[PDB]
Amino acid sequence: PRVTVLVREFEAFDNAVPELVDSFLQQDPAQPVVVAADTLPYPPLALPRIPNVRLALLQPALDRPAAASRPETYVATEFVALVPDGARAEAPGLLERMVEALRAGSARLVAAPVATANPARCLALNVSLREWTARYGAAPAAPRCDALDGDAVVLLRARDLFNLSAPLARPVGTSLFLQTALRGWAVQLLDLTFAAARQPPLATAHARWKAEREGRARRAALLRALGIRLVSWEGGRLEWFGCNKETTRCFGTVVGDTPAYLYEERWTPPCCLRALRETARYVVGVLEAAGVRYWLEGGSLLGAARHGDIIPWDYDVDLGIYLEDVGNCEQLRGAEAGSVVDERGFVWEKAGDFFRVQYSESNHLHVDLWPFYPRNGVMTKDTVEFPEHFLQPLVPLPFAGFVAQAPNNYRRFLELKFGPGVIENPQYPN
Amino acid sequence: PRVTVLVREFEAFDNAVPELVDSFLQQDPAQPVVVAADTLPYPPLALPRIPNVRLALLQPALDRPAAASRPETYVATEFVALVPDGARAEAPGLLERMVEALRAGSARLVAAPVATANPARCLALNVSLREWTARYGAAPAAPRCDALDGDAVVLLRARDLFNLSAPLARPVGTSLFLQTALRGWAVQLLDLTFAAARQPPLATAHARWKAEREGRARRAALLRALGIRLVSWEGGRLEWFGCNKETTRCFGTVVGDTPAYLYEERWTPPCCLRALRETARYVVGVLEAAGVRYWLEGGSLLGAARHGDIIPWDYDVDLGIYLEDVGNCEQLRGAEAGSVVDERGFVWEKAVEGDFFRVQYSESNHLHVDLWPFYPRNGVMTKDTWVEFPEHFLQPLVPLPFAGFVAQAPNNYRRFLELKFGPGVIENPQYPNPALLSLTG
Amino acid sequence: GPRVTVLVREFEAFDNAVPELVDSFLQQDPAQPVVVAADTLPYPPLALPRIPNVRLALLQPALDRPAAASRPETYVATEFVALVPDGARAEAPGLLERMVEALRAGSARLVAAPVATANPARCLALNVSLREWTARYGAAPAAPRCDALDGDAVVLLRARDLFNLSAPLARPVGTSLFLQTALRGWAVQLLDLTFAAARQPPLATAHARWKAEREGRARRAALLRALGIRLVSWEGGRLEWFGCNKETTRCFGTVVGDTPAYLYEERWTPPCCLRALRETARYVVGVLEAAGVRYWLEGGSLLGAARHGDIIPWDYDVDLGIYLEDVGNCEQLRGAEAGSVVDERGFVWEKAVEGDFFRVQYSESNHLHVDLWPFYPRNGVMTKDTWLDHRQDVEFPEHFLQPLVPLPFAGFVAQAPNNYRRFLELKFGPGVIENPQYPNPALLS
Amino acid sequence: GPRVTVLVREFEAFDNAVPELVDSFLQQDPAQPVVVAADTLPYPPLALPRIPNVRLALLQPALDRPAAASRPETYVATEFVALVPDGARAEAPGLLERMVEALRAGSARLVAAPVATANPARCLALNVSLREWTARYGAAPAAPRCDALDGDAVVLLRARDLFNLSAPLARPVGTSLFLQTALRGWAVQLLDLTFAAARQPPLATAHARWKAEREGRARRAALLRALGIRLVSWEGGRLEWFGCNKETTRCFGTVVGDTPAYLYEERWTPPCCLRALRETARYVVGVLEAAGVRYWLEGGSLLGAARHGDIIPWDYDVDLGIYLEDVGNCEQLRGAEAGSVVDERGFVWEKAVEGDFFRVQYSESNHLHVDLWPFYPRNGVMTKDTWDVEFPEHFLQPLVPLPFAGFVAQAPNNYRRFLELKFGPGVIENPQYPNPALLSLTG
Ligand SMILES: *[C@@H]1O[C@H](CO)[C@@H](O)[C@H](O)[C@H]1NC(C)=O
Ligand SMILES: *[C@@H]1O[C@H](CO)[C@@H](O)[C@H](O)[C@H]1NC(C)=O
Ligand SMILES: *[C@@H]1O[C@H](CO)[C@@H](O)[C@H](O)[C@H]1NC(C)=O
Ligand SMILES: *[C@@H]1O[C@H](CO)[C@@H](O)[C@H](O)[C@H]1NC(C)=O
Ligand SMILES: *[C@@H]1O[C@H](CO)[C@@H](O)[C@H](O)[C@H]1NC(C)=O
Ligand SMILES: *[C@@H]1O[C@H](CO)[C@@H](O)[C@H](O)[C@H]1NC(C)=O
Ligand SMILES: [Mg+2]
Ligand SMILES: [Mg+2]
Ligand SMILES: [Mg+2]
Ligand SMILES: [Mg+2]
Ligand SMILES: [Mg+2]
Ligand SMILES: [Mg+2]
Ligand SMILES: [Zn+2]
Ligand SMILES: [Zn+2]
Ligand SMILES: [Zn+2]
Ligand SMILES: [Zn+2]
Repeated sequence: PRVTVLVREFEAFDNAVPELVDSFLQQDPAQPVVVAADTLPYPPLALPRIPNVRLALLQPALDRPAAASRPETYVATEFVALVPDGARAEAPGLLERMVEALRAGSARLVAAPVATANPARCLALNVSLREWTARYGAAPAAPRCDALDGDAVVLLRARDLFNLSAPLARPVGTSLFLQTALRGWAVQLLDLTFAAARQPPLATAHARWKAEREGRARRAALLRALGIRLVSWEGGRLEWFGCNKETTRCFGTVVGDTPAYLYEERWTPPCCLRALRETARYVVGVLEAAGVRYWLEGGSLLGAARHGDIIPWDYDVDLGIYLEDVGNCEQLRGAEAGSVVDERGFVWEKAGDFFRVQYSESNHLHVDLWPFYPRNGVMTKDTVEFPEHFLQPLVPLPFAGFVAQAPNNYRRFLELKFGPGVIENPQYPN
Repeated sequence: PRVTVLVREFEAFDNAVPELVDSFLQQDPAQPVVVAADTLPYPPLALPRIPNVRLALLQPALDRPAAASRPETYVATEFVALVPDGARAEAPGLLERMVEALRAGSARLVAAPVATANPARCLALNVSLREWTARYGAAPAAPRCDALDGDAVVLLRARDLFNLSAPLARPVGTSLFLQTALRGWAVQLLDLTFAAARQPPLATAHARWKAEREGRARRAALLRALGIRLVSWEGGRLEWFGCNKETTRCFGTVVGDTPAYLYEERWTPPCCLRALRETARYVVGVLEAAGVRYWLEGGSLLGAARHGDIIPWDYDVDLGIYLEDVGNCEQLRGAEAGSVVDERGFVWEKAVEGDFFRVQYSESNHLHVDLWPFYPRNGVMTKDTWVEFPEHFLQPLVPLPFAGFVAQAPNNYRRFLELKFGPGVIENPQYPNPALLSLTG
Repeated sequence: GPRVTVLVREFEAFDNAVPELVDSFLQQDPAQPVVVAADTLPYPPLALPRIPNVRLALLQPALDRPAAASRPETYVATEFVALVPDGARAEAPGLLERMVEALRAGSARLVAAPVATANPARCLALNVSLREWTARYGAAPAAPRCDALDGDAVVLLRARDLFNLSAPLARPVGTSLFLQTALRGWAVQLLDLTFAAARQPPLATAHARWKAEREGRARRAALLRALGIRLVSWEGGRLEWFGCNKETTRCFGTVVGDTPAYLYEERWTPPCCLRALRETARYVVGVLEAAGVRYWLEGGSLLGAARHGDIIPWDYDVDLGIYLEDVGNCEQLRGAEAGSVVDERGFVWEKAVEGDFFRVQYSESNHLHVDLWPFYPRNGVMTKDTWLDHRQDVEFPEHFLQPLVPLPFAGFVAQAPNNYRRFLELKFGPGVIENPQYPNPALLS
Repeated sequence: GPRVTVLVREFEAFDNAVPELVDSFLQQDPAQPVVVAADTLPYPPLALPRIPNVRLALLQPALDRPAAASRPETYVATEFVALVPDGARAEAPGLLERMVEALRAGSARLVAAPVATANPARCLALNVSLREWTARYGAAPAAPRCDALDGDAVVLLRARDLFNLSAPLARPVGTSLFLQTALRGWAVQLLDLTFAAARQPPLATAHARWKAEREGRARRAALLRALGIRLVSWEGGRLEWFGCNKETTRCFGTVVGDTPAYLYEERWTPPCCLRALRETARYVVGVLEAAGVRYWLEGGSLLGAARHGDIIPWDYDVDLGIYLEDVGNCEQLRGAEAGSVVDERGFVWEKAVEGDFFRVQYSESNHLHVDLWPFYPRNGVMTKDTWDVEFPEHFLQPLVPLPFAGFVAQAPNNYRRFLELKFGPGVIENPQYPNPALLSLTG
């Protein structure tokens, strides 16, 4: 029952890694221990310079072979125990007990909380790469759970850990369970408890603030690298890691009306959909304030009728307007002369049948406004047409978080523009 | 089929990779081709959907195994030919011709220029990790080279390429030869030319500007990641990638009188030495203009007498001054009352601890020159906080080159240094010892 | 499931196939843990792959290394370890796994697979007797279950078992390992699995093999001497000696307190010392008989003869009584009164300094000796003028020498007093024949 | 409970006072832990008290013992160990307790108390240089704080410190312990405490001392060779050598791949090898000057002369250039063209296998060598028709004196230039000592 202790989560400026290692060596002087780091930690860890204690540096180096940064190269045992900074080994044979529980149980990961101020708690975790979203909540089948929040020693087989794509990506507490829950693996939170370091790290408030700031930065870089734009929680809390008003939109310029995310087998990033909803809400409010007649058109109306929201793989919003009302709103009249950035940061342009309103100068998620005019009972443009009675009157229809205006009998409207059964038969990307 | 074509250097928004792949498949439909990218290139490359053509996405992903991001997974031949975008296979049998050249010669790499506007040139290259420097120059033994500049097809054994730490780090033209030259590997530039693409990529000024801005940023991030702080060409045209007046110094706060770079088995970063030289030159200029008697002290005098410069693993500069001259310098007068940032950004501070003066390069970069005031008492210069020495060593002072300018030293500075440090200290440098530092701490 | 560390100990720095050995295992598993152990840093350089799963363990002391750096167990983190000799290669995949599976399913603590060299391993029996400084090898009665192996094999066992041995990696391992495992009652199961030989084997020339076998023979002799194995025997009767001879010093040096140093080490007289004592006793008896000197077995030599016709197994000399008036009959004896004498066969004869007796040493360098004690009859009682402070040195009736009787001793027939049971009990006490004890029980019994 | 274990390692089996030593400590505290350590069972018997707190530790492999039995840590259950030499005696009670209090309150990893023998312990300075294979001793400038002790002392330190060393009990302990502790930067504090001498001291006769010193000198010589200490010096002088010489082979033997064995050991050239190189260079230069052969420092020899007036400390040979027209002046050189020549002082002169140069070896057995490279002017440029880059002739018109290896040698004029033509700009100012990590990557 040989188990390698692997230490990955610690701060170079303030840690208790020397105590952690010394505590395990007191139980077994030949205990295999691997401390992993991206760069050489300074101030020096001053680990014992003995063969069974090794420092694994995970970044590329001009003077090292490929194997030097591959962590499975440092681990020869069957099992590996991820130990966070702040833990120490007090009683003996706790790793042995964790191995017995693993072999006895049915979960590929077992875990023992560390008696810190934040001991690990069970969590449910639901990962959707298609929607760039990870959803956390309370674990129904605790102590069997999908993920952990807080400090714990996690033990699993080395073949399972090191076949993951990013086994030691920081923060491990986020990166590991995103990967294991995606594979359908479970973590069993055992009744065992590891003691806290007798001289804990981050004792001052300034040190904790510094470490929390670095940790938030690593977590944001981790999720952006792995394609999680949104972390949502049971209870409603949202964590965003995508585009915003001051950034580019996530996918950039589209070619052949097929954005980049479709080729990646994903749908629209949720940050982009959120920006489209807020631009739709804003533009609708401006048009209504100015007394401009608008209705939902195209895929926006289709999504409204289907689920009251933007079709989750679409990337813009379409609205029809009465051409004779264009002069009622200041932004459209200005858009005739040139680009208009109003006081809320939205960009109105004509560019030349329709109008386009972009979320901001940097974020080019947009709503298109298509003017129509009644020639003799039929609404028509100049660069397909439909009868005007579909607009007399307009009906309230929920869309993107607010009540929009839609053509009356819009299911019939949508089936003239798209064909029979379009609401019930979404054209899923493949 | 013994060679796998590997394409790493291209841009997603403007490339000729489809023509490249097609040109090799026209010569052999079974030719193994691998296009490597960090993320899925957009717009779609639309490569042929055949077994011998594979798109390798090297970034880790939540739904992929570890092997998916390791490039050797995608190659099953003995050799790899790194082909840059803009090349095209025209004459058949060029890859087999490069293989026979490789086996018959003594170079680990062989290369063939691509007939673009920037065809590959033979270069010399020495990599010094201790000095954080990559020194380029004209190749003395061309067409045997240490590195190439320009477009070339580079062929080498897959075993050699994928044994490197960063085999496909971008730009390849930079990272590959930094790694192979450090290992003492040569590349032989053959008398073989690959044709250019018939529709070349980046054919407009705007497209090239986008590509060069992105390639410049990738090169800067690569050299910082790999610890190359200075790149030179024939000892000149310096390119810096380290600290400066507006940043922190490279190694930050020193613990246990041992800076971080010693634990990394290197010497002082050259950007840090450059800033130390500039600060010593500036402080000396100020002290001389104000009429302050100074002399090189400690390891600065030792370095000056040894080779006329800072000891390349030291991280500060020491000067002795006459205490009765302190009042002549505005900055030193101001330093007694508090921290002073002078008109050129240097920070002058009075050490309340050891009673010396410290001049820092800038408010953010704490590379410093220390000033040690001495006063005579019965012919011996002495201090009040802590070795004292006879004053006759200062009567008179002598000129001594140091750090690119002529500094002042005690007369008989060899005897002076020997009394301070011991006999033979000038001829026996205390070279850094990683093995010993690993044992002592 | 099973993690196994390959450990390489048996190779020569001047000529080896260790690079091919390690690379062959790395081709089956790139992360395969491999430990090469050496006493000093091999030059020319081994040039192993400088990857973290391949490590070199130097078993020398060094001023800049902790104690753990030379203890090989700190390099092995796996449950199992496989000793692999130079000249072997990993060809078939998963052989270490099959060896682990056979270990767990069997009852032996060691399992082994031969290597397809010109000398593949063979099953051997072995009992070790430290007290008699002897290791006895024979044919395996219950093959494929053995006490030892002869030849090249991969040997797999638990790290906890290997590194709790006193000298796990002492060279040659093929000798050292099984001396330690057989003494502990452990068995090695010889499996029907075969490792391939290296494609470019080491020691390809006759001259390279010649300097390798001489270096190995030097290491084996040093090993057995360090571990106290004086004699190795094989079925068929072949003997290898590693102790005394005519041309060296005796094994144990000067004796204080009647108790030689090996008895405190809980061992008996080394078998080489006993052999020399028998040869010297046989020779001296022939000289005295040819010279017409009446002699009889005395002291511990007579007691050992009466018990089992041989030297007492912990005794260290041989004692004979002779008639004083016969001394002039022997040329060596007459010369000994004038000084030290080295005779026709290299034996050294001297008149001692202590107490009026003669001593015959095996050689000038080897001081195993026969002591000749001259007696003369006063009036029916044998006596002498100077006495040693032993309870065994007394007068005795001359009728015990009239006549002398034959008695086997040390491989030949010797002359003994008649009624030697009563003779021995008079000088040693009742029941001495039936109650063996060490020379002086007050210090060691 | 006791906190110190007395450990005895330095004694002779044939003549010791270890029984008196043990008894004296047991008289102060009958439970006092005592360990006597030895490579083999001491004979004659020590006859130590048969009590659980007195144990004989045998540091030898044995067929019938576990690995723990030969590890001294196994025998010590206390925090501290007191290494006590033979000839010491415990009289004043509680001396071990004072040493513990002294160690805890001070800043030295070791503390020590002299034994009142004829050779009390003295405070010494000690610099250990593994790269130079040298142990340099001297007077201790900051006594009572020392790097090493010479003489008899009880030395106390933590068990975990002592047994963490590679060779904690290697003999002589007086040498091996401080070589290990001084290299680590540990200090020993010589306390103002004195242990008494044994009432019946060991080795009381001149003959017994002579045998003990002979065995101890043999142990020291084997210890220093095993640990890679080739040179011991006192105050820079009184040299004591433990390496190669005129009668032996050179330390590193045959060089493969132009990378001598000491580089892989992460050390520089052994000082015995450097000493023989300086002697051979001085001899050869003396021969060539007396015979009228014009020579000059070449290659790395000239570089070492210009940098610090000596051989570069990681080089292993010496290179000189000569005028080919002058080779007939020297008898040794003229005989070297016919074959190998062993001159009157044991030096071996040979003409190169291939390469057309001369080689002078220190002796028939020691192959440390000086190479002579003959050039000849071809219209103002020096050239050898065999290939040492060709250079113009005016650098030898004239030659200049340059200190090298303890004597004055000839160098090309403007040798700073000369070196930069052959090695590159700034070569004198930029020495790069061996990089073992780069060697581990390069091969
Ligand atoms: C043992 O010595 C090594 C130095 O070689 C050091 O790293 C380690 O911490 C030491 N251990 C103890 C317990 O002193
Ligand atoms: C994950 O999916 C299940 C259905 O498979 C759903 O019931 C559950 O609520 C999801 N988890 C979270 C945290 O939303
Ligand atoms: C992945 O799993 C396989 C099978 O369990 C194993 O052979 C391989 O070593 C693993 N990869 C690692 C540990 O990197
Ligand atoms: C990879 O490079 C290392 C040098 O760090 C070398 O030791 C090793 O042999 C190389 N492996 C291969 C397969 O070339
Ligand atoms: C000796 O065996 C024990 C178990 O019996 C084990 O815990 C220990 O690690 C072993 N020692 C060595 C040096 O392998
Ligand atoms: C030891 O080294 C120091 C500093 O290098 C030096 O001052 C001292 O003289 C040296 N002592 C000896 C005995 O060599
Ligand atoms: Mg702390
Ligand atoms: Mg659109
Ligand atoms: Mg300083
Ligand atoms: Mg007898
Ligand atoms: Mg006797
Ligand atoms: Mg040479
Ligand atoms: Zn977005
Ligand atoms: Zn810098
Ligand atoms: Zn013997
Ligand atoms: Zn030498």
